[PDB]
Amino acid sequence: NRRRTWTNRPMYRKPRLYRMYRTPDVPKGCEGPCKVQSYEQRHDISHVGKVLCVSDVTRGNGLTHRVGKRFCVKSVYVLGKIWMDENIKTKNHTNTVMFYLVRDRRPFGTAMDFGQVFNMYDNEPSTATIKNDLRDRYQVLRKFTSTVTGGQYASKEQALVKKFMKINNYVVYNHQEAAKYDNHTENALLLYMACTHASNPVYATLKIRIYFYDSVQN
Amino acid sequence: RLYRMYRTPDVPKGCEGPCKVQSYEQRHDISHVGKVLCVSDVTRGNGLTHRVGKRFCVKSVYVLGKIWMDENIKTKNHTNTVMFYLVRDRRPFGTAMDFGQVFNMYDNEPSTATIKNDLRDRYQVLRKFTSTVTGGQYASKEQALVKKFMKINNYVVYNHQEAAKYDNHTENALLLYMACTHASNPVYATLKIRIYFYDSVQN
Amino acid sequence: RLYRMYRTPDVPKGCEGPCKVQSYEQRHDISHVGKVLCVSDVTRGNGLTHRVGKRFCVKSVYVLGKIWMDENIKTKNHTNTVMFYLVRDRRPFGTAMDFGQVFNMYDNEPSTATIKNDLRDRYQVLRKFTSTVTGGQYASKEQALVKKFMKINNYVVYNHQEAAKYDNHTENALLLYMACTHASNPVYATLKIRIYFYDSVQN
Amino acid sequence: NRRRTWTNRPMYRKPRLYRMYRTPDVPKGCEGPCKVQSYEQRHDISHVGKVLCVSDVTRGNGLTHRVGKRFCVKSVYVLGKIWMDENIKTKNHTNTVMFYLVRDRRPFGTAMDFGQVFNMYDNEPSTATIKNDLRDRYQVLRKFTSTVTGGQYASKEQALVKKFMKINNYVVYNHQEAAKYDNHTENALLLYMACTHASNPVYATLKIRIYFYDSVQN
DNA sequence: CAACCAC
DNA sequence: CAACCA
DNA sequence: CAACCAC
DNA sequence: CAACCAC
DNA sequence: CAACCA
DNA sequence: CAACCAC
Repeated sequence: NRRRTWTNRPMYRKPRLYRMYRTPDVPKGCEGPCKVQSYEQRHDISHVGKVLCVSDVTRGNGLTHRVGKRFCVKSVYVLGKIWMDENIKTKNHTNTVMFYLVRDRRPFGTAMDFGQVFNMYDNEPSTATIKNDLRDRYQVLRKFTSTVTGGQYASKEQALVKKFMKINNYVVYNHQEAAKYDNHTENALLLYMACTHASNPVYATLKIRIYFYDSVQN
Repeated sequence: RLYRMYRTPDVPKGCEGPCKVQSYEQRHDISHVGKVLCVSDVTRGNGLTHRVGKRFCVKSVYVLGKIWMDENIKTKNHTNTVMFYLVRDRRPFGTAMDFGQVFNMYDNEPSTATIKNDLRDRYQVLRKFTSTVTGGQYASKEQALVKKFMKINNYVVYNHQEAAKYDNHTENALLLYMACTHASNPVYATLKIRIYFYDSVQN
Repeated sequence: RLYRMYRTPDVPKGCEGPCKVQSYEQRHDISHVGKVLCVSDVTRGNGLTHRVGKRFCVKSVYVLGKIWMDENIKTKNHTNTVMFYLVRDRRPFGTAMDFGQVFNMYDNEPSTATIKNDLRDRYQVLRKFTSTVTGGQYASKEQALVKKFMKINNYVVYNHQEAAKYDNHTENALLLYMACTHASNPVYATLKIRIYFYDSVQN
Repeated sequence: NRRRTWTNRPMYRKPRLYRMYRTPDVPKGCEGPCKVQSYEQRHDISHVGKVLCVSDVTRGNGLTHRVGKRFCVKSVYVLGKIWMDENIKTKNHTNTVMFYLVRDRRPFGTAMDFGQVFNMYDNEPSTATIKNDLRDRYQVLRKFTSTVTGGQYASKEQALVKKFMKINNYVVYNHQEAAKYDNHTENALLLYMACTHASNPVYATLKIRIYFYDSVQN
């Protein structure tokens, strides 16, 4: 019944039920089924830092597709593992991976890059807050850490990241669809990752999942 | 006269009789690819720890035991976590599908595991829980205790046929899925998986 | 008067109109795990090489091209065969399932591949055909030609929706599954997969 | 419809339809759906030779289960690959794998073993026929070969075996079910494999599939 | 509380 | 509770 | 929630 | 025959 | 045709 | 079919 109605739907549009009615699940303005979108990747983290846009969703009929240019992201579910490489783990040290889920109210360009948005002493991600000028544009919705420790004879090779986070965030795109950061006219959810230890890196195998609904507004 | 049978508290709705247990005591050899076992496997019969009809409600699962490392593996310095998933298959068939072909994930990594985008209507994850164990030459955390009681009102329907097999389940079959986070070396899991069920008043 | 339309020979039953072609020209990078592509992917529209309704009959598939080895791989002495399977998925959904999770086989070996015991009702193998290529330092068989016409009366039903996507197919979707027999090194396959179809008289 | 009737069948017995009626597919005497049974294995072949029983099927309600002690094997489908190991393939030589699908009308014991049934000069599998005395007991239903050639600079590492073969063969078991060669009261289908080259071995990754129907007779 | 068993 | 699916 | 910024 | 196009 | 399934 | 043996 769940699956049938979506396949047997009228050509270009959602099933009638969705159009009609509203679950308590869906936020204000927006309608339709809770569409998912996933970013599965092994991110190689550094001291300088890494970025990715997690609102990157293309436009289309089906599921995992925005319909219009506007849509509301209701929640983000980051899950996976951060870990040390087999040659690095021998060396005795510790590193926390700093995750910052930020929003930029006025986005453009390809990517902002870490340390060109976060102000910090000696390029240190633990002392990181938004820059004086960009403070208006960028806001940190969530931040969360994850520790990993190397050692010759005894090591903590890996750490499991599992973090659900609800953030009712409305985003607006261009007319053209590419599922790219460049296309976002309104705010776009960015995940910024940074390794606390200066020299050696850490890996982060992550599924970043994002849950969203299509906007009726405008 | 005929009074209605006052079903006692702490039995599920549409179910009666004594609470019947069913145990699956085993040493599971856990891997990165992932192990499976069906925990709704219970035979039909007049004996105790058998179902009577085709319908019954599991009220609660009790997983208890130990995860541990072998004597040659424990010397090697690493960490690894066993990822328990108790999942419900709503509309099952055939052999129980392997951890790899139910859960989708990056590089066969169980920490990134969620139910496949295609067959998400079919399977649901009821409970998940981790358990970490650390190797080390001079200082190891050889073992880790598992003690996990979980109340789930799961009504399984069976095939007409009598057998304690997965093929028989018509709907809501219970699978326990296990997987080790570290790729190379394995882990043992000595586990008693106990299940507490009541037979349905219907049929 | 109204005479019935004498449908010409060499069009399928319940189908009429001109025979429309559809091509999928590509260099496929073949592996041991196995590659897939849907060959019933055709969009809805008034243009040529589009379907009109949701129903149409593929009458014939024409696979032609070349399997070949890279300049660094061809020096290494081995043999490897590409195993083409043209399979029908009767009742499809979602993303097209990977070669590994449709076909069951010993040690992921495509030569031992048959459709999984569970989902055997769903998938059928219409045609299979091999193509061997041999490496060698001094004397190699670098490449192998593929030329294979196959008449299959396959009636696909689509989703209401217009799109040339696999998700849309309601039934009888056509998948071409490819897999290399040798485990280590890969093979290229420059292929034109052409498909010859007629639109259904119904709807 | 196909799948539903088998799951919704009456408890201990086949669907009514099968009981009633007979397809042209099923052989004489026997009834019911065409039950399959598979033996997927990497067989390590030698000059002395290897054996396996391919009628090994256990007893039970479902598919891939015999019901009674009697059943008819209609066809065998051997498919897979024979191949040379990475260190062996360097050496220049040739070997054919000789497959013999034989039937022993009066089987017992664990396995007969190759060269204790086949008579041959200098233990050579190419000169192999059934022994003078056992000739009555054993019959070769099919034989088929497959060549593989080693070489330092140019080799034929592997060869694809694909062989369907129809052989309406009725077999009878003990009362007890173990899916073992020992249990066969009547004839059992045995596959005998042998490498033609004396010294080095060859591997054989094979799915041996067998198609059978349950007997109404006796 | 521990885990279908009791107080 | 797990993570849009019941 | 994170930290004077915004929803 | 080659592969929706023709003789 | 592929291999018990349409 | 394989090779005096059997179905």
